[PDB]
Amino acid sequence: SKISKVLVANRGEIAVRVIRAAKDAGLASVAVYAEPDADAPHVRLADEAFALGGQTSAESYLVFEKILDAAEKSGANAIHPGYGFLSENADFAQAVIDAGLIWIGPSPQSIRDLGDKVTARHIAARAKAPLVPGTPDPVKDADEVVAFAKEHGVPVAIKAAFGGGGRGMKVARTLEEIPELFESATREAIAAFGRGECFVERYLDKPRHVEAQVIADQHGNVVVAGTRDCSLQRRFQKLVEEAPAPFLTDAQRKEIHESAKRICKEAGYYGAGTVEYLVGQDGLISFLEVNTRLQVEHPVTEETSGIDLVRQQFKIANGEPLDITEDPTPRGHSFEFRINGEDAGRGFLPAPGPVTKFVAPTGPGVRMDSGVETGSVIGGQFDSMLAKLIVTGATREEALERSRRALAEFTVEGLATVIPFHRAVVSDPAFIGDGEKFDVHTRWIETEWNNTVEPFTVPRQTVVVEVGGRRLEVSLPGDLA
Amino acid sequence: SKISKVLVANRGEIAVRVIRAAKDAGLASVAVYAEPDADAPHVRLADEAFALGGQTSAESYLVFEKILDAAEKSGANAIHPGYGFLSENADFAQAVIDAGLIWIGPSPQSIRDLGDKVTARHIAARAKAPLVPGTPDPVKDADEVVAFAKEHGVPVAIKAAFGGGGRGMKVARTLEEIPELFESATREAIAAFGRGECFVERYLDKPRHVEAQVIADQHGNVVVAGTRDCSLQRRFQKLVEEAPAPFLTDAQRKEIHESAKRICKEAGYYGAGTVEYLVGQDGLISFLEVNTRLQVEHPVTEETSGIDLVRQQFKIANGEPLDITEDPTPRGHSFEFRINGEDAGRGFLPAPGPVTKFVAPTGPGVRMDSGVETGSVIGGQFDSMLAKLIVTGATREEALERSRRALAEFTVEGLATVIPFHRAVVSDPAFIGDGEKFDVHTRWIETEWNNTVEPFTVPRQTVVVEVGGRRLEVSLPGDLAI
Repeated sequence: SKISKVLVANRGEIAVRVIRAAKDAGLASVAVYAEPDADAPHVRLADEAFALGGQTSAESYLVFEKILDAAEKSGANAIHPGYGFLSENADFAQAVIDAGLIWIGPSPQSIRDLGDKVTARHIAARAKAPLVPGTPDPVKDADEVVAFAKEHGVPVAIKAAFGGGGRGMKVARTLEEIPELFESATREAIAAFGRGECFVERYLDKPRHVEAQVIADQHGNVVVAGTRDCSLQRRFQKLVEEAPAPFLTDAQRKEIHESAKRICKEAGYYGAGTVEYLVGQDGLISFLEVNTRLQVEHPVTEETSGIDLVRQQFKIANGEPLDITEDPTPRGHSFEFRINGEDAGRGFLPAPGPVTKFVAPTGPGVRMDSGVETGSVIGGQFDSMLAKLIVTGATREEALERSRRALAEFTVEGLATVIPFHRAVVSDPAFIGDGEKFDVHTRWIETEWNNTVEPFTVPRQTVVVEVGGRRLEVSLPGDLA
Repeated sequence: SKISKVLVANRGEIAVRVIRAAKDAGLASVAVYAEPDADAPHVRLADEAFALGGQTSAESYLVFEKILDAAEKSGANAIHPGYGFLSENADFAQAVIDAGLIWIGPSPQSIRDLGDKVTARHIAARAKAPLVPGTPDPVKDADEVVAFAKEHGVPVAIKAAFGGGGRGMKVARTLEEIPELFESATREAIAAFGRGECFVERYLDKPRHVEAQVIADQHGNVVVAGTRDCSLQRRFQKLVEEAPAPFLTDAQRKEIHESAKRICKEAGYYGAGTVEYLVGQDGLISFLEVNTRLQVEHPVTEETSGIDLVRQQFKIANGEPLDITEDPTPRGHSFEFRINGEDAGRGFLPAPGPVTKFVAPTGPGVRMDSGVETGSVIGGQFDSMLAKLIVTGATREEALERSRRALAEFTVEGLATVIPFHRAVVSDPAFIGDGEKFDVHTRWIETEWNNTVEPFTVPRQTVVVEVGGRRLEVSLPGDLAI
């Protein structure tokens, strides 16, 4: 009738964040591990861990019953998807009801609508959220795209409605691209998402990205923890983010903080998930995405507002009311740099290998949350992420000064990492903001920066045992002799 | 005056702190190092650093001519003294000022007028702060303690007249006893410092030690950046710290603020500072002692109020004021703990050594200072202290909930740590709280509490075994038959 043991269905950098929040909450806290990670810190930090096995995502985390058996064998009443693998799967979200489990996530039906960026964008307009207005109709055929390309004008997005991870994000810049990019995005969408939907809207010339985090309770209250900027991206992947809102007006800020509640309440929502927007080069704003999950870059919420979002989710699972109610007025500034195994000398190409040391700085203003530990080995079969570096001060440039010390101390040994680029954007003239304006935007990375970096130069065995008529599997090092 | 290259004339904890704070400001920073601590992170991080050729603090950091030769050979222009070696013998500051370097702090006279602990009461009374009764002169002879205790009734504490990193202390219960413990403390006193004086101010049954974290300005601004409570004490020494004072109303907190503003203005104080207080279980408050070079617990007092607590001195040297001009309100709650190499389960018998394992705290609500890294070795005559853990939440209990994981991930090996004891007090029903009160006080843990720690000081084989898909760690003798 209450939460007492909880399964954190995820690895690494979110895994230790959630398992730590469960340890602080005093819950029985359980992890799940793929075979290559059998020595990883994220598989060691939990109280209990269960094997998914296999070496690839299709063999491992994309497989459901391994979690449901870990649920039965632990007795865990509740599963938290974490992010990415399981947080919006409508069949798993009812399989948990067949299994008789609590669901830590969005409403099982609303998953069908919140994922459709057409009718969800109708909902955003209905909620009066900021938008570039685009077309109300999915593309009936390409000549409706050519009509929009004539009347509303190029550049026209041909972006997939169920796209993510940088997939299907494509834009046609000239009329010659429109047909072939619509075609190849359709041929992409039917492969990547099982569905053809994409929609037409004005592509913004030089936007930034901005987000907030939203929290509610089943009793019906809703509060918002903070607004933050995510502008550094490559191949549409996120590289660096900054918080609190550096440059928006109080009108736009207040709209973000109230519309977060509105787009909860009008959906009947009571969960969490980062809300995402872009800022135009002139200070226009457009809505973009209800990221209906924890992004790993949430943790500046503890330094600004104290809220444990996972513990508020536990309070919601208990049906407890919200406590943190009055404005946690934000102070200082913070950046998060994502630490990845990638060679900045050769276009940030990822590389496998061991890490001999992973230097997190010390002192005031610096925090680090990681899923990788000193002596790890890295490979591209899972996410390339290693850790999150969160660094903060009394002002944006003071946080960059503590960064200029901290990241020049921050070092990784044995493998390639992005720290050189983070140092560069910490130092070169374009990114320096005056306190109420800066010039940088998306696609700044593609051509507006200049790169100078030099590149980085036995099995297990199974023994079966029978116990009174049970078959039991036991796994052993192929090493005792 | 306007800084251009800073030398920090001290070892350990404060050198890493100053070098990082200076590199945050973008200021060139210089270190001097002894033979057994030349590998510390501060000497590594300093832009230039120079050898003393000594082994104990006496052959290494305590020599002025060697420090000034290093300051020449480095080209330093501004001096930071750090803490814990030369911080009270102000004739070192006389040597610095005679050498013409900039001083990153309050002037020599502002030190001398408060260097004897006798005069702390004098200027607290000039400020008309709340204060404990006591004589203005020190103990002149063994009849004074008896004459005072005759009617300012027993028991009586006996304190050293001089403060800092090492001073004598005793307590005597009735008139017949006091001279023996006075003369034994006097023999240690005359071994510690060049003046023979002791100081008396009765006794308290429930003394909490409390302080104001204070900043003051040559432009006459004051910012009381926070308040703290030290109620866990052992052998009359401090152990653990917090960012607010708990369980006190505004009518109590005002006394901690408003006595410090008056003394700072009449002493002409400038920059960051501190004022100590003694406080009771019953919520009495009185002034104790000013602190001008602080016990170093900067991060929470910085990060609650949004001020860099060193760079304001660089601004004042350039002649700029403090950025805050009105009293802050403590925002959230935070804890600080210092970990030492002591066999807590044996009575805290010291044991420094190698930090053969030293595993970083990470994640939500935590910060970390360390002077040392895995594979370093402690010099055989330094103090037992190692590193600091910093923790935060909205309130006490949330910061202790966080500490119960954060201090358990802080694996350290090769030398002792107080980690198990900090885990205990992080959990103890007396030191935790729902918010209204706590019972702990300076004599409580030593005269009444139960210390249950297991202290620090054929091979075993270790294997990972998994049953039913459940992971386990297993270890067994490495020398078994069969």
